[PDB]
Amino acid sequence: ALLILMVIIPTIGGNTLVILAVSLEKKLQYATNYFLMSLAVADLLVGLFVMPIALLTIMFEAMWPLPLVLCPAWLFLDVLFSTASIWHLCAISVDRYIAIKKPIQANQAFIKITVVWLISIGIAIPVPIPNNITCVLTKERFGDFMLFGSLAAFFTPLAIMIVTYFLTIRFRRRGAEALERAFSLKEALLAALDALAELLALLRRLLLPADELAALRAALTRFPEFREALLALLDRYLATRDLADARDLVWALVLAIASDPRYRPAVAAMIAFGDAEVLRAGLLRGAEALGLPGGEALVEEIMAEAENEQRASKVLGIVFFLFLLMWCPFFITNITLVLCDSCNQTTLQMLLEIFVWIGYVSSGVNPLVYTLFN
Ligand SMILES: CN1Cc2cc(Cl)ccc2-n2c(nnc2[C@H]2CC[C@@H](Oc3ccccn3)CC2)C1
Repeated sequence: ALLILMVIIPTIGGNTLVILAVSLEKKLQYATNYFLMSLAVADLLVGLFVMPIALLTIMFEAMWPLPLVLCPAWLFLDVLFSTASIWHLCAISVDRYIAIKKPIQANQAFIKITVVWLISIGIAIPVPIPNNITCVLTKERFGDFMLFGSLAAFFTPLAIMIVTYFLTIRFRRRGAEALERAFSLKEALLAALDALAELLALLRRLLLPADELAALRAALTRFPEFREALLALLDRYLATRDLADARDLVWALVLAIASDPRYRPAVAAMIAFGDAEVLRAGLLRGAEALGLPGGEALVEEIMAEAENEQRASKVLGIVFFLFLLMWCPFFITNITLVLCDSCNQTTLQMLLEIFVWIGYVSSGVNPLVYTLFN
């Protein structure tokens, strides 16, 4: 009977590998990777404080053979660790959404980790509040908890998590499409790129502006990296009366925007979704139009950065999908036995025993996803 005894080691090993890699290599200390280390330590703590004695309870026939002092402490630890594990993914999703949506100050982590850990602690507080002790957390004494704690641990995070998770993808998709149409060789490119990015409307104004030319020149001077190449391209486009001149002007402007460290993460995220070939062709056309002899080494850097954003999204989606596939049955049945009229208690309690053990296996699979997708 070594089936579950051995599984403990992969969980702890994968969690401690994530603990060490983020704090040692220094090549992977991105903003989200700090949340990954908190999730890793949370899943490492369940390896030594949840799995061993819970599986030892099997030999005791659901009885507590240890000192009775720590039993409420153990239940508190279990609830705290599950809540932290879910809320860390929730925090990752909401952080990604808020960073992509409003990168003005994000571009220019311990506090967020403390916030989520304190929230989980304040979620798990009520648990401390002849015959022998039997820690099974009976539905009678812990009645309101089985509903409220389950709602606050699974349903409350899963609502926002799903939305925030997609909210980020939405922005990428918005750009992807807008950018593909901008590289499709009509003045519909700007009308969509304006909403995709959020100066952009000034380009559609050009396709004209008698007094907005000063503002346009000021905006062009607002990008020092492109310097006066953008201004020269704008003057040429004004002289050449749009046609292909406006096309290479907007291509150069998009390349310069992707060059700015303010919009670079968002634009790389949008590029992550899409054919990734038409976008490269358009960016290369912009680089050629912009002069900029080092342009190729920059557009290739942009495309390399875009792949990174994409890679992350994939590794994240999988983890989330697993979380949803594995934890959901347990929390679904944990509400069924609270509200019933003829449901046999044994028939629902048998499935809860396997379902609670199923949810904890997700601790040892998140590092596996990273290792496989690295
Ligand atoms: C005998 N034991 C089975 C059990 C085994 C293992 Cl290995 C872990 C936990 C339990 N076990 C028991 N009773 N409870 C639990 C926990 C703790 C409460 C949790 O409920 C939650 C969890 C998070 C948020 C809200 N409620 C269900 C899992 C009875």
